[PDB]
Amino acid sequence: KLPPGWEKAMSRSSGRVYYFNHITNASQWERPSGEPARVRCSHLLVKHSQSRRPSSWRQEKITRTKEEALELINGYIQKIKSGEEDFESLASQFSDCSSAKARGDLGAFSRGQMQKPFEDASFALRTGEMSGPVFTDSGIHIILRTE
Ligand SMILES: O[C@@H]1C[C@@H]2[C@@H]3C[C@H](O)[C@H]4[C@@H]3C[C@@H]2[C@H]41
Repeated sequence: KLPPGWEKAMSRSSGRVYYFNHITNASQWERPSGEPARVRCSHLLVKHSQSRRPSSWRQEKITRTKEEALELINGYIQKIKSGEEDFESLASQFSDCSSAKARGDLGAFSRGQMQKPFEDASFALRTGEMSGPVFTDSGIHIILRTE
């Protein structure tokens, strides 16, 4: 009886129930609250050596493994969720996307424009919500739905 995409789960380390969204890879403790023509998102991309284009403004030759990229993503998610860092700050500094220079903002978009896992996560996010790691041919994304 959750907004589709959501399932109940159990913390392995604490035993407390939590909720996990298999479209956004978001996870949270509270029972989730519960589509538009367009959404607006920012993202932080970490590329890896199997990215469609393993290069970025940060690195001419991206050589980190997918596993290493996921660990970087996971670390950014932790710092964002703790408030130690802001999403926009980490995107500006560390996103392997040209959108880093705009704090990760991609602007508004419809279905059919973005890579499908990105599109599905973006449209499943609530306004203001952040994704977990989202995988595309570009790399691994943290997605923030801003509108
Ligand atoms: O090894 C790691 C790297 C990432 C993707 C490749 C695959 O093999 C799985 C999938 C989700 C993680 C894990």
